[PDB]
Amino acid sequence: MNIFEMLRIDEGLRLKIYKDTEGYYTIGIGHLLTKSPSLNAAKSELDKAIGRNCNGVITKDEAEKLFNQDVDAAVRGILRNAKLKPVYDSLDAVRRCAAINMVFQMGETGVAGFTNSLRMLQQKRWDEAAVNLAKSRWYNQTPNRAKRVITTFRTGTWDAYK
Ligand SMILES: CC(=O)OCc1ccccc1
Ligand SMILES: [Cl-]
Repeated sequence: MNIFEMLRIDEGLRLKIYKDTEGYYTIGIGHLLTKSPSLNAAKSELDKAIGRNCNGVITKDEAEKLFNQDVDAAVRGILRNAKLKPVYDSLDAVRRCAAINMVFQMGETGVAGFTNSLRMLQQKRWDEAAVNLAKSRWYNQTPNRAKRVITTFRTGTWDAYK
C-alpha cells in the first residue's frame, strides 16, 4: 500500500461534479472545486484546473493527474509548515501516509486545532494520540474515515485498509 492507494480508497472516484460530505462541489478523487454554493462557479474552477471546457465532466486520466497534483500539494504544505514538518520527519513511512491523508482532507488550517495530538505523535505515544484524535469534530462527522486513519497512526500498519 501507498498514499495514492490509501486516498483512492478513502475518497473514491467520480468523473462528474458531486458534493462532498460538507456539501461542497468536488470532482475526481476528492478534488475540492469551491466552497461557493454556485454550480457555475464550480464549473469555472473545473475548466481552469483542467485547461479545457469540461461542462462538469472529466476523464479518468484527468482525475488521476489532478490527484497527483493534490497529493504533491499536501506533502509540500507539510514540509513548508514549521509546526508540521518536525512531526512528519519523526514518523515512519506508514504513519507519514496517515499524516498526508489528514492534510489532504482538512488542509493545514483544519489541522491547526490538533496541537496536542501532534505533540503526542512526536513523542510516539500512540494510544494517547489515538484517543486525543478521536475527540474532534473530524471523528464525529466522518467516523469511519477517521477510524481508519487513527488506526494507522496507532499501529503503524495497513490493517485498517486490508
Ligand atoms: C494532527 C495530526 O495528527 O495530523 C497528522 C500530521 C502529523 C505530522 C504532520 C502533518 C500531519
Ligand atoms: Cl466516514
